[PDB]
Amino acid sequence: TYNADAIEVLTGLEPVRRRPGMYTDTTRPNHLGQEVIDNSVDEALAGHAKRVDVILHADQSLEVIDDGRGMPVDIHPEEGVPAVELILCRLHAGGKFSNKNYQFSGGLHGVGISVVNALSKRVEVNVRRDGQVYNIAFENGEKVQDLQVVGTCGKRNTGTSVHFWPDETFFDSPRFSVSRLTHVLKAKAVLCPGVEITFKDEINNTEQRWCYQDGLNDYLAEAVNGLPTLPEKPFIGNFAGDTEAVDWALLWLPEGGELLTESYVNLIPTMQGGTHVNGLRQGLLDAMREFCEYRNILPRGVKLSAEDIWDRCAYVLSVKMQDPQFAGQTKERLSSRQCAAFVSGVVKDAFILWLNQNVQAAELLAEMAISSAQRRMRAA
Ligand SMILES: Nc1ncnc2c1ncn2[C@@H]1O[C@H](COP(=O)(O)OP(=O)(O)NP(=O)(O)O)[C@@H](O)[C@H]1O
Ligand SMILES: [Mg+2]
Repeated sequence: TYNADAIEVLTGLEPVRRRPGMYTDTTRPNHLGQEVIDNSVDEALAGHAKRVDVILHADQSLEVIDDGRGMPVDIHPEEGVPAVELILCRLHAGGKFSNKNYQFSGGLHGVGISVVNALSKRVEVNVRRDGQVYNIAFENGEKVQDLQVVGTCGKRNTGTSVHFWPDETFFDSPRFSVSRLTHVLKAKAVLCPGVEITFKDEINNTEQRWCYQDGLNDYLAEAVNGLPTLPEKPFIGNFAGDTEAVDWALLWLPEGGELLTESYVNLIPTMQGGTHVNGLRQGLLDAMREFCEYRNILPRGVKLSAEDIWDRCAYVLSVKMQDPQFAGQTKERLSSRQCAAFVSGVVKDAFILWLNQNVQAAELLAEMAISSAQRRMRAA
């Protein structure tokens, strides 16, 4: 039979435990770690947290500590439960559905930490607020320890600590990728100037710390250091408005070499790019086309295409949006339609102006793009 009883209604964290693939990267637990790290970074971005400490424990569990405002522990006026339980056990429950708690945040779904909870054998949360320390714990997504006061601390000492033990049953490998972890963490320090980021690995017995006042430029430069580039130092630019901002560092490696191509939205690494990256690409192409067309150095029958200025472009792109739109909980791609035009406009304007005031380096770049077009033409 196929009647009403055939329809099942999953509630709480059950959908995450039943369909893990839709909520996280099941390759390894690193992404679970990023959900937690992102939440701490959002506090730093809002200017509340000054540091985020991450610890990979010998038992392969992960602990993330921040000195932000701390997760709210008071009773929710409508749900009648401490905000903390709500945040940990309910999907689509969070403080980033508006811009009242954070102006620019990587979080927006009200799902992250609850996914960490659903896929962990155990989760311990500690909050420091009002000169008091609170504790609450879960196992397999279910609360096993009610919110309780575990002591006193300085009134000015506030923050959140999350320690979780991933359930190996949901991942290809239960081991945390160390290189991925440090790559993600260093980037946070680069993208949020002044915030101190630390990573203590107790499996391999190491400890690192990252804190950069400048950031972008050196990050790209060092990544390509020792490789011929054009121009000699990265082309950088930025624009900041109330609801949006864009920052970048880029250059080309025409003679070959490993390219660095990273894009971010509210410090969330968008590994699959998206509309913001499309904008950067289009802007660079529009400006180069203008330079070539005006200087009349474009051979008859030769038309530049995106590939001609993108193929060997190494770049780091960091965008801020009051209300981004990602294609999935993993946030690998930004699908926010208007961000393409936004980035494109800023980049084209900055690049054409830079080109016009750096004629020598510009002509070399132009030659690089044109020869690429002819190479591509002869190929077809
Ligand atoms: N370390 C923290 N400090 C202060 N508040 C926090 C912290 N972690 C979580 N919260 C809050 O709890 C809410 C729910 O977290 P979460 O379920 O991860 O949703 P999210 O922030 O929208 N992220 P995401 O689902 O990945 O887009 C957040 O929106 C914050 O209001
Ligand atoms: Mg939630």
